[PDB]
Amino acid sequence: PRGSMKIGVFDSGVGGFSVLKSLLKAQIFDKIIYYGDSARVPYGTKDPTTIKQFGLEALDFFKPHKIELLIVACNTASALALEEMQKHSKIPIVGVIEPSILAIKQQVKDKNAPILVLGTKATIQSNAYDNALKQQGYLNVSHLATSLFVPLIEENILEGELLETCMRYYFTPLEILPEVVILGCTHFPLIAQKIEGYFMEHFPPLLIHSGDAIVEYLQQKYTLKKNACTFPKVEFHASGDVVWLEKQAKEWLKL
Amino acid sequence: HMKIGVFDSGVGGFSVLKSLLKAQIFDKIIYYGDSARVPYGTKDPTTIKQFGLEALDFFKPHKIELLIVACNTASALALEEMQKHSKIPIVGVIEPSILAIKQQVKDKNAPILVLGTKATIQSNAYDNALKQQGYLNVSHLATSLFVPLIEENILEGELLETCMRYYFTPLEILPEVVILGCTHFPLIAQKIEGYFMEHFALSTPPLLIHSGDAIVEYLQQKYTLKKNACTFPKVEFHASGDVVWLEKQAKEWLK
Ligand SMILES: Cc1nc(-c2ccncc2)sc1CN
Ligand SMILES: Cc1nc(-c2ccncc2)sc1CN
Ligand SMILES: N[C@H](CCC(=O)O)C(=O)O
Ligand SMILES: N[C@H](CCC(=O)O)C(=O)O
Ligand SMILES: [Cl-]
Repeated sequence: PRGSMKIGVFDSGVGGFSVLKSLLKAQIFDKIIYYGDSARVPYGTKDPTTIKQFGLEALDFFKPHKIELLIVACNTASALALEEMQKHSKIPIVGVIEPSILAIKQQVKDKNAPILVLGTKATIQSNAYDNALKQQGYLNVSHLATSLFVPLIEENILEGELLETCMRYYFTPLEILPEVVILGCTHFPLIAQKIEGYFMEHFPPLLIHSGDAIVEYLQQKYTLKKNACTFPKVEFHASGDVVWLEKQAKEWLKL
Repeated sequence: HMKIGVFDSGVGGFSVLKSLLKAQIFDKIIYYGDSARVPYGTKDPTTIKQFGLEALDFFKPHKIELLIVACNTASALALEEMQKHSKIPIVGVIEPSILAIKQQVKDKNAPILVLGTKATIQSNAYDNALKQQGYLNVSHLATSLFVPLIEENILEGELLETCMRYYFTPLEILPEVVILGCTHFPLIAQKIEGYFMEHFALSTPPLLIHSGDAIVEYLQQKYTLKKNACTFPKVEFHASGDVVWLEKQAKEWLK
């Protein structure tokens, strides 16, 4: 319904490239300013106060770039900092949590369906996803903090016994067999097939992808046509070495 | 001299602090973990160098007479720059470990394996220091994933064993000495000894070089401090993240 060209994308590091990939594939925006807090990544192992402050400082970064909409690609910042970012900023901020709730409403008509939330420690300890799902009447929601997937994925460990063992470590205690599996972390789309293949091979579920969900939400909220910019302009900024972050983008975006 | 600072990226430095407290050589210790920004090991030298200079600003109001850089990554990359901007002595954990090796490894051809973060290994600080002393049979191995595994309190079981098998299977030189060039690795020291004993059938394990024990000897000799003097040293904990969170980990790491 609303109007809204130049976009910002905030993430703790290179994980947000999974959201940038969705944005770029949808071809909805012509200019995107990506900022990864790669000097301080990860956020998910840290405390709400630290993370909330990180989100507010991300706003200070974007202020000189005259963006019209800020996407918080980071599920951790979305879960912990979004409300504070919203109150301190004059521009719209859309996180990757709320859009996934809407996507589930649209894709999961069984309100009793087992749902499994995967995320960082901070995301899962916030109960952000559980609360929002309960508010929408879902009654059978489990959560699981798969902290070590982040560093594993960042070391390009996308297969093998070390990934399979880490999944065993985290998934084995699960009680309910999920019918929905929320990838509530920027990183986890890069192992989505393995996560689907684990729950199927040790007992596929509807995998909710945060990037795809935020894209669909933005089309509805702002009436944005796909294929409206064939080559969007993406600028990369980082608190750490920007060349390191741009080189990672080359890998994450061709994946 | 009397009141010292201890700097680490986070809670790993408790391995060095544990050594310092057991030796009972200092009366007052100001520990500072940059837990908002940990880890350093996956980041770039420029970022890490700046982290080291900012740590110096933290200790300025505390009026310390000595700063221990417990972090091997900051020691490898930031120590020299830190010292140039500092009016007090700064001691890292790399150079003292070379001295412990000079003292314990008379065979300069003994195979030595240095373990540390990617940034530490990439700096080659250990290899360069060891070469400078006549040690020719030297290998370096970045074991990045040990850090997040240890912080998740995974000090045993199959996930850790698979991770050691991931990093060690490629080793060409069966080491006689393993340098624990990372604050976290002492917590799996016995596991590292156990691995080599199993997968290479030895009776005695490699010599393990503990960074904290190395710096303790160095400091007692350098400042001629009396071991077992202060029976209950004073330790103040500060963090860039939630200091209660850092103090809770300290309880576990110091046990
Ligand atoms: C698909 C893709 N798109 C990229 C891009 C787009 C816009 N601006 C910068 C980079 S890279 C890439 C493959 N690695
Ligand atoms: C468990 C433990 N905790 C120590 C401590 C804590 C805080 N301040 C000073 C010393 S020592 C120790 C065992 N040796
Ligand atoms: N971006 C974070 C994952 C990496 C981190 O811990 O910062 C998230 O989506 O939860
Ligand atoms: N303290 C670091 C390990 C953790 C980090 O990477 O920050 C070291 O000694 O190498
Ligand atoms: Cl650099």
